Amino acid sequence: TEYWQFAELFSQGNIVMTEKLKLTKRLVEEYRRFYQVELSKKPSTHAILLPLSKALEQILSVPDDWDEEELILQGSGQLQAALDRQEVYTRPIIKDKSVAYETRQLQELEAIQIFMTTCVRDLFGEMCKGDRAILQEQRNRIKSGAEFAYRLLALEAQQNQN
RNA sequence: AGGCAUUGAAAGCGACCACCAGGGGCACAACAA
Repeated sequence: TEYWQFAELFSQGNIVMTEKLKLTKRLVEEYRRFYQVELSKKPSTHAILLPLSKALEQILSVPDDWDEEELILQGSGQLQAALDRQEVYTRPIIKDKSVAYETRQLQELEAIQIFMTTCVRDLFGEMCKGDRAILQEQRNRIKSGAEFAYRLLALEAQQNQN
């Protein structure tokens, strides 16, 4: 929380930074609807960021000619393919067998889709101006900021659930 | 030894898998005259 209050402090007069800090929390607060590694098991950064690392690696690797509205479908496909390679306990929407499979699938596909839509629309399209150089220089600062955002959301959940 | 007759239908793949982890700075120099 200390290092978040510093980011929230340096951003106070600048909209483009305040927007990026709000977006970086929202971006993970969206993927935390469908993927949750438990911090108690002492996980890697690779784990905490699995959907963000596969959203960015797909946006950056695909040819620069292709549209945002196709990038979202191929990236949500890869996220769906990647989630099916993890162990089941990390997937909040599938893991509750209390609800029917065809609706667990519908909630997973829309939770992945809305996240992939935020990464391609708001991260790449809006904030990074649709430029792969500007996203490639930010890649690692986004990943660090998202790791702190994931820990802040997890701390906030484990407190406010009382 | 003769005439004859050197083939013929069909099939031309089928299933699944298209990755996995972990790293994402490390050291120092911020003025000199």
